[PDB]
Amino acid sequence: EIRVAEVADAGVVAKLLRDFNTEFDTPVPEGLEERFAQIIAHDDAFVLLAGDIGFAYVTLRPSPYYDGPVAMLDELYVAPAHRNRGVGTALLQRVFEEIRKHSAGELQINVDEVDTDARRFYERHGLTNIEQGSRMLLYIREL
Amino acid sequence: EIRVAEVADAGVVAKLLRDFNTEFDTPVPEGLEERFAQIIAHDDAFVLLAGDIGFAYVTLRPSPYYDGPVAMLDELYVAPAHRNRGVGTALLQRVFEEIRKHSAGELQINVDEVDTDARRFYERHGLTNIEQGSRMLLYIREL
Repeated sequence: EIRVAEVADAGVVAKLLRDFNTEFDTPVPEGLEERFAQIIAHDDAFVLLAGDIGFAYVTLRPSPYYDGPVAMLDELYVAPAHRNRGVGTALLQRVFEEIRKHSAGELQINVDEVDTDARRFYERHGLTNIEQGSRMLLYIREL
Repeated sequence: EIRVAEVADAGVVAKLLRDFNTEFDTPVPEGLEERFAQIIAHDDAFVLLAGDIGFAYVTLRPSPYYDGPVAMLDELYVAPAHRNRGVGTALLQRVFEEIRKHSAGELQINVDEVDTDARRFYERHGLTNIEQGSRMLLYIREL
């Protein structure tokens, strides 16, 4: 079942993030558990856990467009063996429920263009890459 | 010169965001000044002002990958008469300087695909849309 992670869940959340990066051949940094523990306790953010087979990491940040925050689904992951079983749907449905408690004006997610499975999942559940008749692109600089 | 906005600057910031949305036929919510006043008062966001003809709005949110926050350039705007004069470059350089004071691990910007001029501006100043050989997309749902 889906539940809101507590500080003591930081080890499981960090373990899942490590599998996410390992699956996609991405090096992971040290101290994931200690940082998740501090984030879950203090920051304007939360983690949802689907047992220990999936998680969603959501951050909340201010916007002049709404009284509430803008939510960002920074990480959404379901373990490969438990995919295509409604877990991702349940996690995302709970994300919308939780951010609605904060009166979040909008949910945002960054997605790779080549991840067609994830894009179709998000489009099937009400998210769009289109604003004002244009695709939206994410630009970054790692520092 | 370019300065960090204070709460007393919320009026000029809200006026510039209004002009930004007005120029691009984007709806403007009520209460921009009062929301900017509250947002500027707090520590997870800031506004850089280039006199009264340009601004940058940056939010900071936690990440498990860095001790510092992930920075997001949510708005970057220069008044039409003052464009192409290096004001945007100076604002973006100040953005990098300010977020470095927060030990920000990454800067993120959402850019419309059609805005080829802004895309070239960001690309000339160290921002990339490519990750592991794939373009990066933003998906949203307004709520």
